[PDB]
Amino acid sequence: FQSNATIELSIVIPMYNEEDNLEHLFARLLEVLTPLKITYEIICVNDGSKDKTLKQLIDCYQSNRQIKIVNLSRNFGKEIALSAGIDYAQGNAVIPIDADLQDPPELIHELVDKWREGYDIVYATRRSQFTAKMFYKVIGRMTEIKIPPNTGDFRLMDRKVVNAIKQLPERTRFMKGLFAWVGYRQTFVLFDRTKWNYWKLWNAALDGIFSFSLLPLKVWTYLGSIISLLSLAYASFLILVDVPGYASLMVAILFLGGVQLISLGVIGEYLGRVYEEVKARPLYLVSDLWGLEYLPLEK
Amino acid sequence: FQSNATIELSIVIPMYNEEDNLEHLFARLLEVLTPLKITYEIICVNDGSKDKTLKQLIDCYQSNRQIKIVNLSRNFGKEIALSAGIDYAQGNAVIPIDADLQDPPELIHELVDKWREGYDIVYATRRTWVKQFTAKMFYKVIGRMTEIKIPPNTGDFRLMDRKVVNAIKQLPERTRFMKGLFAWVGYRQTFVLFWNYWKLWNAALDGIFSFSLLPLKVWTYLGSIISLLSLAYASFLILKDVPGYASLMVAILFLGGVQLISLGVIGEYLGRVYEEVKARPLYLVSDLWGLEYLPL
Amino acid sequence: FQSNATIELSIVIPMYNEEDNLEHLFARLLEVLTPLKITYEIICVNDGSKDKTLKQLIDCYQSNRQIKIVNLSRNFGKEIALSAGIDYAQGNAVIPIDADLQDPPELIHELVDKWREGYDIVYATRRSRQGMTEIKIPPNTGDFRLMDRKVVNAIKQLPERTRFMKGLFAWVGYRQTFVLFDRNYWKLWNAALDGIFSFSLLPLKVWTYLGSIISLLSLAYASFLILKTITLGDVPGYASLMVAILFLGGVQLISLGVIGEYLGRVYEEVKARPLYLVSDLWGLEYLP
Amino acid sequence: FQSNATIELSIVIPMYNEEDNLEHLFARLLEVLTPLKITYEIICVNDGSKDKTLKQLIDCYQSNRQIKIVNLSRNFGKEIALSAGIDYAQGNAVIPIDADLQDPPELIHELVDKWREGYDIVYATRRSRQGETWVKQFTAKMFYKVIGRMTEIKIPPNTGDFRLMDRKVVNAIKQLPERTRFMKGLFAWVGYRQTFVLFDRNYWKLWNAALDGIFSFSLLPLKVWTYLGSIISLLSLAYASFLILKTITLVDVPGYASLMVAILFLGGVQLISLGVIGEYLGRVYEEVKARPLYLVSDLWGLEYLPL
Ligand SMILES: O=c1ccn([C@@H]2O[C@H](COP(=O)(O)OP(=O)(O)O)[C@@H](O)[C@H]2O)c(=O)[nH]1
Ligand SMILES: O=c1ccn([C@@H]2O[C@H](COP(=O)(O)OP(=O)(O)O)[C@@H](O)[C@H]2O)c(=O)[nH]1
Ligand SMILES: O=c1ccn([C@@H]2O[C@H](COP(=O)(O)OP(=O)(O)O)[C@@H](O)[C@H]2O)c(=O)[nH]1
Ligand SMILES: O=c1ccn([C@@H]2O[C@H](COP(=O)(O)OP(=O)(O)O)[C@@H](O)[C@H]2O)c(=O)[nH]1
Ligand SMILES: [Mg+2]
Ligand SMILES: [Mg+2]
Ligand SMILES: [Mg+2]
Ligand SMILES: [Mg+2]
Repeated sequence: FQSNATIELSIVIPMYNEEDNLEHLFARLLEVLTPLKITYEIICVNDGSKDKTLKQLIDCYQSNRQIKIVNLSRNFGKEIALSAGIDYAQGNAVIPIDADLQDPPELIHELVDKWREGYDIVYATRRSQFTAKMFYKVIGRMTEIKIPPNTGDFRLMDRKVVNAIKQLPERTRFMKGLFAWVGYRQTFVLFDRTKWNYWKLWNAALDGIFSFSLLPLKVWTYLGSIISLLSLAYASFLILVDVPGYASLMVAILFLGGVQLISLGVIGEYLGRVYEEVKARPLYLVSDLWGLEYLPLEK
Repeated sequence: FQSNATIELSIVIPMYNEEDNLEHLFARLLEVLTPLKITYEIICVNDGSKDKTLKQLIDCYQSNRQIKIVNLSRNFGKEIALSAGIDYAQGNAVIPIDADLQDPPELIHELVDKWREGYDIVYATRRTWVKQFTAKMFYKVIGRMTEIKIPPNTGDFRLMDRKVVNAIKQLPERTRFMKGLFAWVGYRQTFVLFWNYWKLWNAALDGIFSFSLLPLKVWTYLGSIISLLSLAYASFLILKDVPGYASLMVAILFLGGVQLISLGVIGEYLGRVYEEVKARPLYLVSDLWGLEYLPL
Repeated sequence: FQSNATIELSIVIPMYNEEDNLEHLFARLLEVLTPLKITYEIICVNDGSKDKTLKQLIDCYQSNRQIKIVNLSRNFGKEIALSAGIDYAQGNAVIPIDADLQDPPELIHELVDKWREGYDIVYATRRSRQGMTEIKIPPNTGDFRLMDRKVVNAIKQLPERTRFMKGLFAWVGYRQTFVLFDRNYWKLWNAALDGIFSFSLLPLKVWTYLGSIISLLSLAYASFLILKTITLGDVPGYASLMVAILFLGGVQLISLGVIGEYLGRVYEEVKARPLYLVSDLWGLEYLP
Repeated sequence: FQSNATIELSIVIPMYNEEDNLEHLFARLLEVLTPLKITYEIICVNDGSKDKTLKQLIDCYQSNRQIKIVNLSRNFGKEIALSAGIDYAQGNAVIPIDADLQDPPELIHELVDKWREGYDIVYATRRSRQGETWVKQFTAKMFYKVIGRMTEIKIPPNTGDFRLMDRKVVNAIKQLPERTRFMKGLFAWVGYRQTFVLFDRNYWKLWNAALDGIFSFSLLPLKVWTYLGSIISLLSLAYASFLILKTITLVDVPGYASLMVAILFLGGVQLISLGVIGEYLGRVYEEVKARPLYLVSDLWGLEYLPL
């Protein structure tokens, strides 16, 4: 039989203290990936595990040519450990999976089908009010991806999308709004069996309007400027009408003293985002690699 | 029968939902470019259209070696879609053209002729007291050619030399080249003959903030000297006229007001710093037809 | 017998006016490094010395193949000259020491042993007395340490490598350990505050939320609680005016403190001027 | 004879409306450079001239293999036009001179001599003993604490714009945007081997550049004022927390004498905080801006950058 040096699919699994599930995960994944008759690879990212998960990963690495390990220097975030695996993931399609396996792995057979039709990004949302009517008109046409009962963390992305978001710091939080900005051909498939809180979803909306727009800063600059010209001109005219004494002296100082703190709020928020954009510090660090080559030190 | 590999002219056309005008656009442009006896290319930028404009593009691409398609991932806007096409245009001269042919394509013959005389940028300009005031404020900085400003003139129909495209290639302001960047790059400029001042002076403020630090510096010193006049007014005059409310409110209103536009000029420049340091690209290319991906 | 191309250990010594200690430093260093039977190199960084330190360095350079000199243009400081020496230092392990030998060179034999076991970073912290790791208050871990090649490469482009003991050692992770050896509380939390602002961004966000929610309590109380109760035509006026201008006028200064603090760090991150400048090199090549 | 391929000296001249002085400039410079018996080059930067200076430069370029022209797209500052010429200048030493010839060119023989002695930067400051006053002694005593023994290169009646710089110095500051104001403080930060040569042939801007220096090479104005503004904030918050927690009473203490002063003091310290914050924010924009420092329209006898 012949050989093929091109990888078509890459599954990335971040692991933190997953000593138990390695045998069942690899057996289930093999029973799902083998019938496809397509070359693949398994990127296992050890995220500073303490329960000897790495020792078991290396054992599966020795007896499986598809197992590749990315050992981080310490425990990072789950999203950061996922970004590290995607960086070391070669292949035309990338799909992340969880270790606890809340979603059936057999569903990848349906995701790759939509990818073969031409779709660059294919989500896997489960099937299960005024907010949904809102985001459909502004945020994204496919609001069912980020509905309360399911997050679009189970998805397939083409190589063009992974390459497009390689340098973006928002690739860590790709489901926070970056998916609606990158565009491309998107679709989803349906299936059945913390998060899910509406406070945590409007938190993603607030985190989205500040990250992909300058409106909160610009509309407050113009608003603060027009109330400033009203303040200075009315003070010059008041110093040459009605002088309500305390009914204005307290109102004015406590109004201006309060509006400056929220102005300093949006300034401090955007200043923190500008800092996070200019840091030379990477998202993660790789301690060891098994079955992979290091990324170029240019970065 | 000499095969020339160098592209002499580049026509860049951003298109969003121009399914109807494709037949007349490519045909009427051909009768203008053929008598020039000059190698050229047409860079057609698909800006996320839904009305199957891309399918009609690919059909024209299949039977025309000068048609090259740049398929964007989504709708990004006219200025960004134009910037994407200029990036993939490797010709000695670049000319952006609208698909609805608001300007006659025959002016290309006039644009290239003035370009061969040595001019690096050649424009194509059409022909109350606000018209006398606005035109007078701009000749002090714009220079010899200001007619590209005065309404309804827009310089979006122009010819730019390769040196000019390369000079503004990495600048984020290349999307709004007609917002002030044309007057900063300088070069040898000229034009050929053939609104809303609320938006015209909007670009004046957007230019003073983009190419200068004067509003921030001037207000920094202006707010600093009134801070010294402040602290000194309560430094020596506390060891001991007191209009009471006539100044307690005014000072509260005055000192609180000069800070609000101090945070305004700071908040404006801070947003510009974000737009300069953000890692998010200007656009994303979904597919390419007849072109290679960048960087080459 | 046979030549060896790869250097295994690198000793980095920042030097400022060390004309006298050179004879004893190089002799005692050779006494410690020779029994290791391991190829090494000594990177000597001249940090703008005013005495005859450089002349003695060149003399030792001429008769010793392991002495290499990095001459800085001017005096940049102990930390910057240390970063400059690590940049021009190749080898699997890097160990910085001082010219005045409060750091006994014999501990290198123990530092390399812990590194042989798999530890990527091995500290040489002094014993405390008085009254993992976390020895950063009593005498505390200093610039006496061993770092694997993977660790020095990971923080090569980071500006925080100058102050690696200010918090970067806790962020990089890796396998870490320390070794104890013998022979102010204000700087403790001065460096602790210097760490919570560089690797966290929480002091800015927490004060952003706090300053904004007290702005809502402020604005809501004066906009239409006072206007709604005096539209019919109060709390002690002077006491309320005084407590309002000083509470609001002072909390804004803390917001300006954290904003100015982070703005200065953004300037230090985007400035194009380098950290140091090399005037001459002896036994080394220029970078990049 | 034989041919040498390395350039030993580079003379950079920014030119703006120098049509008349070109004939006297190139001839007098050639009479100074020939006896040195070392290879050299003359980089002429056309800085958006409005007359026929460029046409005359091209004529000198056609008959002189040492004349090279850098034509900028438009008129920039003299600092920018000089930085553009240094970028296209290849050579072991670089010397910038003015076109109107305000300083004698014969000093090059002394600059190269000091350069061959080992000095990386050699200045040529004028010798003026006039204007000795107490203010000059104050400025000299305050600037000597940071600049060093070489600080004499900036008395009020002279600057250090006539200098020789080694290739290592021009390379060290090639990517720095502050190279246009190299004589505004950057010369003292590079710290290379420096000396000057003497020859005899406003205080507003001096301390203005010093104020620009403490902001350009330091963070003290921002750090000191944030610390100061914070400790007076602690005094303001605490003292007001006890003025509201003093329930042992119920109209005013000092009424207008203190309260009007209070809004004034807290309102003024914030304006200085906004002053230093806005000042450093503008410098951050100048460091992160993608807009280049200059643009080159044409080149004669040179290659475009990068190589
Ligand atoms: O610090 C962490 C935490 C999480 N994980 C990985 O992320 C998944 C988190 O699973 P969990 O059920 O807690 O999150 P959820 O299923 O709700 O998305 C696990 O498979 C871990 O392998 C990780 O690598 N590092
Ligand atoms: O979102 C858009 C809108 C405009 N266009 C193109 O930009 C040009 C603008 O022409 P239009 O007549 O629509 O605008 P106007 O003439 O008013 O300037 C047209 O060729 C469009 O194809 C585009 O690429 N994306
Ligand atoms: O400005 C300086 C001061 C320190 N050093 C070097 O750093 C080490 C620290 O020595 P020092 O005794 O001054 O530091 P301390 O003992 O107080 O920790 C010495 O080898 C010096 O040569 C230096 O290169 N430049
Ligand atoms: O806008 C300018 C002004 C100055 N110069 C050049 O800089 C030098 C300084 O000229 P000027 O005599 O006007 O300045 P000053 O002699 O007073 O220092 C001259 O050789 C000019 O060619 C320039 O290139 N562009
Ligand atoms: Mg789980
Ligand atoms: Mg139109
Ligand atoms: Mg010491
Ligand atoms: Mg002059």
